[PDB]
Amino acid sequence: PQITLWQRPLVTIKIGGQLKEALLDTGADDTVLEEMSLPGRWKPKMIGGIGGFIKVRQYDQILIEICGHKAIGTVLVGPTPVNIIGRNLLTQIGCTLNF
Amino acid sequence: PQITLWQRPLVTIKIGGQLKEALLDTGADDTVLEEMSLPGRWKPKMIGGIGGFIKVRQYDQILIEICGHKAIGTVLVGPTPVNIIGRNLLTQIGCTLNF
Ligand SMILES: CC(C)(C)NC(=O)[C@@H]1CN(Cc2cccnc2)CCN1C[C@@H](O)C[C@@H](Cc1ccccc1)C(=O)N[C@H]1c2ccccc2C[C@H]1O
Repeated sequence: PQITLWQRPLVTIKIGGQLKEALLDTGADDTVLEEMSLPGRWKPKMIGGIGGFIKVRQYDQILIEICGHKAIGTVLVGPTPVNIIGRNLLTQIGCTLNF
Repeated sequence: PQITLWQRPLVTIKIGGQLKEALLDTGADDTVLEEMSLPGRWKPKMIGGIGGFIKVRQYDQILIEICGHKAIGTVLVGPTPVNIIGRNLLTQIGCTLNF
């Protein structure tokens, strides 16, 4: 499919049964999801953005179904206002920027 | 061109007779360049991302060439680590996500 950028590119993702909405973010290196409990050992990582840095929990090798496509990757969890699907997961679904 | 997300999607922009790198960001509503001098008056604007909000200077009708494609729109100048090209300008150059 082809997603245009007039509005925010939000797609439905299935994170362990739960269907949430997420933003396809090309400027985001990592994927960051809202504060929730994921199975596994986590590592505190500090990531910075526009405002400043935030403290997140880094979970390795988690699977997320981004718009009907199974993708595996590292998922950071922390105080974010919107679920962000970064480059790490995006590449798995073979997403491209065309213009 | 068809850009893949294996690396940071950086392009060369020409703004004010000068070349500089910019990250093509689909998760960004606005185009935020780093602290630089621009002609014209500005207005106060407050945008927020991960880790809070910041104060940026909004300038309007700025000519900017993103990888050979001209675009004239609003540019925000603020304390950002990387020049960010947001949806506002991505739509002028006809940029789209595909997969
Ligand atoms: C991995 C992580 C998620 C931390 N990446 C980012 O946040 C990067 C950081 N770099 C910075 C960096 C930091 C350290 C090293 N290298 C680079 C600058 C670019 N952001 C990418 C943005 O796409 C993130 C989004 C998140 C968001 C979307 C909608 C609403 C709230 C938050 C973002 O910040 N978007 C906002 C946005 C962005 C610009 C202008 C206006 C707006 C409003 C909004 O669209």
